[PDB]
Amino acid sequence: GLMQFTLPVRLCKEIELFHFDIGPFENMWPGIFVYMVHRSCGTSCFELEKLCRFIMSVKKNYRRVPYHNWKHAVTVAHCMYAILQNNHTLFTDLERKGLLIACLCHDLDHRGFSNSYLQKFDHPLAALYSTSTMEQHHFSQTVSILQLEGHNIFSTLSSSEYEQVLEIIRKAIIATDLALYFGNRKQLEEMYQTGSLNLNNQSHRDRVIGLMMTACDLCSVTKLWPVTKLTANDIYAEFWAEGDEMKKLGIQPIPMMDRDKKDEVPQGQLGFYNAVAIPCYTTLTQILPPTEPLLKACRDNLSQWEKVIRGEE
Ligand SMILES: Cn1ncc(C(=O)Nc2ccn3cc(-c4ccccc4)nc3n2)c1C(=O)N1CCC1
Ligand SMILES: [Mg+2]
Ligand SMILES: [Zn+2]
Repeated sequence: GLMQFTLPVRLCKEIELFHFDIGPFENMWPGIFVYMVHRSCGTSCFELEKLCRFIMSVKKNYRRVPYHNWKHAVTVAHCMYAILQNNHTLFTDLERKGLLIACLCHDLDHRGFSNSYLQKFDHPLAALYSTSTMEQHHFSQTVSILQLEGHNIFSTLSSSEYEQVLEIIRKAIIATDLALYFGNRKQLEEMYQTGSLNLNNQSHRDRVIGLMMTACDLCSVTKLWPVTKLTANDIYAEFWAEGDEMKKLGIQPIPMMDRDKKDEVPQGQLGFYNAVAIPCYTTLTQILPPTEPLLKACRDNLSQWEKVIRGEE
């Protein structure tokens, strides 16, 4: 009960900042997550025995893929932690509990392939879940882990609080489907500008939590340039593997996934920052002003990709 996690001084300070990198020491990541739950949620939110056993079962069910791995889960949970800490009074006790767990679980059992590859491969998951294929699977896997004996970190919630938290986690994980992001942000953009955005309207909170989930999911683009640049390698390593597997099905993949068109990566990243990342953190910054450092880091990194193209790096 009186057992805090404490981090070394450098981590204790940097962890509060949006651009924190969780480091290459895998065995520190669980403690970093528990640290973040204790400060964000309270030391009483979860039985430490059950949290520790939930965390390690979640770790076991991430695969050794170049990008959609246990490191990504913890990275995405830290971005959510930074947003929650910088927006203290905007979120219910239940939302803080649910969203850190949602981020940790949001890519459970990822195979390193897109929903489109599952559909063209004709994977059994594509027959079980026609849209948001992997994301419905990630929530499925989350519920399964929660139902393992001794792994139910929500056991001390009332029946209705339990149903609400699982509903927050389900919508949160589904929103990480980037196909749903475009319409979600357009709607949030209209609502913000016409002044109809109401955080007491549950349907409105849902859209805002969805944008937060997209923002955390993409948070690789908000780190310092050397972290962003080296993460890009992991991202493209998966894309090019998928491109190879498209060619094995007799389908020319999109250039993003074709390892023969590496040359075009700098222009492809430009399109992604302008079409997805900048709009995402701009709308987020309008709704939640203290998230501005994420938009600022994203712009710095846009400018770094512009420098790569101009041959300057
Ligand atoms: C992980 N994640 N999740 C979704 C996406 C995504 O769609 N990104 C893209 C989108 C469009 N592109 C096209 C080309 C491309 C490359 C070479 C040649 C021709 C075209 N490169 C692109 N990359 C990403 C991503 O890139 N990152 C960075 C942070 C998340
Ligand atoms: Mg995903
Ligand atoms: Zn993800």
